[PDB]
Amino acid sequence: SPFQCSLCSYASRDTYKLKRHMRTHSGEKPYECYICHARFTQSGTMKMHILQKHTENVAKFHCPHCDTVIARKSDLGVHLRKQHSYIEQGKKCRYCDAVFHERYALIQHQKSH
DNA sequence: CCCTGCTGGCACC
DNA sequence: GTGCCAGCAGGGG
Ligand SMILES: [Zn+2]
Ligand SMILES: [Zn+2]
Ligand SMILES: [Zn+2]
Ligand SMILES: [Zn+2]
Ligand SMILES: [Zn+2]
Repeated sequence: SPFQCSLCSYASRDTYKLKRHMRTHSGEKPYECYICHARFTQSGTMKMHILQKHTENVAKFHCPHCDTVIARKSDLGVHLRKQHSYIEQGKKCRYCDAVFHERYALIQHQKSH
């Protein structure tokens, strides 16, 4: 990684990667949504914007361990890691003595009180 | 450079 | 308290 950034410690082997990184410092947003004229730093981010808001018949992602539906697959990963990650020694209920080894089931029981 | 997944601020009303 | 959102960089090539 010979290409070194001038304003921070980021470095890369490709010129495209540094040109893209420089947008974080310059605040440049060269991509614009042709419907609401919203600006974005990267083109892939713009495609996700058009899909999630302006595109009809979108296929969201359903969680396998509960009934929550999520629009983005990456946000489903956050859900799985945050809500359904196993807890070796479960956390006690705030009200009663019930114990749960997954965060989602713990909150759903506390809301039942 | 397109595709992909991760990150943290922030509506939620 | 968490999904939504744009920001963001790595991988492959
Ligand atoms: Zn930099
Ligand atoms: Zn738009
Ligand atoms: Zn779930
Ligand atoms: Zn309880
Ligand atoms: Zn479980």
